[PDB]
Amino acid sequence: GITGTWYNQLGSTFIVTAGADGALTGTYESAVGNAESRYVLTGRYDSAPATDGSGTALGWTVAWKNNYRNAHSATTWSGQYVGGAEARINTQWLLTSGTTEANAWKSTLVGHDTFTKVKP
Amino acid sequence: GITGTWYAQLGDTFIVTAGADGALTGTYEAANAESRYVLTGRYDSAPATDGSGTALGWTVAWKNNYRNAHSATTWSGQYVGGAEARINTQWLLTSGTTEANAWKSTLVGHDTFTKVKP
Amino acid sequence: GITGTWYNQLGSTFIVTAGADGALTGTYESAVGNAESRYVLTGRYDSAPATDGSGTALGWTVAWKNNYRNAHSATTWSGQYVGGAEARINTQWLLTSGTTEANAWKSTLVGHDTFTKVKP
Amino acid sequence: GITGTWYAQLGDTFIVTAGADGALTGTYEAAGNAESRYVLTGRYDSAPATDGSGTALGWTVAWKNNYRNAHSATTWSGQYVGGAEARINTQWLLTSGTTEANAWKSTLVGHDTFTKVK
Ligand SMILES: O=C(CCCC[C@@H]1SC[C@@H]2NC(=O)N[C@@H]21)NNc1c(-c2ccc(S(=O)(=O)N3CCOCC3)cc2)cccc1-c1ccc(S(=O)(=O)N2CCOCC2)cc1
Ligand SMILES: O=C(CCCC[C@@H]1SC[C@@H]2NC(=O)N[C@@H]21)NNc1c(-c2ccc(S(=O)(=O)N3CCOCC3)cc2)cccc1-c1ccc(S(=O)(=O)N2CCOCC2)cc1
Repeated sequence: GITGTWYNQLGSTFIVTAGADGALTGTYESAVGNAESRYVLTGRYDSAPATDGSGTALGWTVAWKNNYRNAHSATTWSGQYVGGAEARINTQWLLTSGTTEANAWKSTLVGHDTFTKVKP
Repeated sequence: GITGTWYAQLGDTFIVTAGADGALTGTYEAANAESRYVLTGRYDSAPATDGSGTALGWTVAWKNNYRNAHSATTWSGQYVGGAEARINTQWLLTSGTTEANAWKSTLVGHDTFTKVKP
Repeated sequence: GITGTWYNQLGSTFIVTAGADGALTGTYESAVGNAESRYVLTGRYDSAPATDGSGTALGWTVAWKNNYRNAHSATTWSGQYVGGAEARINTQWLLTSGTTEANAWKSTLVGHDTFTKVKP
Repeated sequence: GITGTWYAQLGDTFIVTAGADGALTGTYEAAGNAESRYVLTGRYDSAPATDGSGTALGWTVAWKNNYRNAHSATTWSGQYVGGAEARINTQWLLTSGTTEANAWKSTLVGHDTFTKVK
């Protein structure tokens, strides 16, 4: 039930396909949705989750380069998918920017996004 | 110079292919086939040319043909080239949990990789 | 506006006093609030925040030892206070357990708590 | 063994008193001029496990003193390991006061190891 279009609290969108082999592929974009704001995503998920009501673990990465813009950074999301009527993906993320060695200490931001299949 | 074999302080190994397009693809070895896992990620395939590192990230879901930990790790970091190339990362390891345990679902840490085995 | 009794989304309670010198002192407890579940906190906050509508930075620590229990761990919350008739403290936290060197890699949990002055 | 002067890899220094009760109190210096010194306060486990495990601890610095105000605070969470080469291994979170619109980028994360050796 991971496959589909998800929306987070910031208005960002990501469309993902979950493969039988554990692959996650798709696109991550802004609320705008313009070509300039769409980025490739790739990740993995647990294709054989526990049958005890636990969430499904997964992660993905977006490097913030496309054919229009380059922010010289990449975000990874790590979290879990919870299925059902109100399916959700709860994540924490790390956004690392390319930096000089001198600035490396301030290279990585941390936050949390929750995605639903519904747009507020 | 990202493509190749990388070793962490713990002795984890991963071998990765960096596609011209920004793709990272390879395997992560937790130390044997039993301990080999698929990894995929992304990197900046056009980094700044000012001495800045190259941003990247990847994910491993800890399931293979032998074991399933019902968890996934993502590493976020940057590649620094040179005579002593390195990948400096921080990571998030999320386990699949019940809702009641979701507060303790995620570990955080850091890994530095080099192309030299210790 | 930081001084007072706050509740997060787990039901945990923390009572804090914010001193003029930037000190945070008080107690962190469970929803029940019995003696066995109360722990000392101490932290710091920006006693002269920006006057541009920005939050107030702060942080605090609880070591999970009191005179009843000892978890051999400590949590730090890093976040900001946002004033309002609906004031809130948005935080991320790190919970580190004492470990052997072998297990140090899995010593630290990360998460996020939001506190309000109303029970959930 | 926590009480003393500690040095990070970046050359930050901090001087801390560990109270019998679990209190950490002291100062954190960036550069060691007055302009660069800040108050720290935290907590540590004053009755650690006696099984080779580290001692859990954490502390906070709000980056305001009589000279500068960065409108931010860092918390370090980690553990003390004693010995001939005592160390404090930490991860940290640095949160800046921000507008709501920028709150998503309010927090940096990283890691610091401290030793009592300059
Ligand atoms: O790194 C970024 C933003 C990308 C990270 C979004 C994060 S990932 C986790 C969190 N969850 C989300 O969904 N969004 C956020 N900086 N912005 C630049 C971009 C860029 C702009 C828009 C988009 S988007 O597709 O419309 N979308 C926005 C909403 O979030 C999802 C993505 C994507 C990328 C491209 C090039 C450059 C930048 C950039 C970065 C920093 C600065 S700056 O403010 O630091 N600047 C002024 C100060 O001096 C230095 C330069 C300026 C431009
Ligand atoms: O240590 C904890 C959790 C304390 C941190 C709460 C976190 S701080 C961030 C987050 N925000 C919150 O408001 N609460 C959570 N509880 N358990 C205690 C233990 C203990 C810990 C682990 C295990 S175990 O994992 O099961 N283990 C044995 C079995 O094999 C696997 C390993 C066992 C025991 C030891 C001593 C004390 C505690 C404890 C319990 C409750 C509280 S509380 O009632 O004061 N309260 C819990 C929930 O709200 C926060 C405080 C505080 C400490």
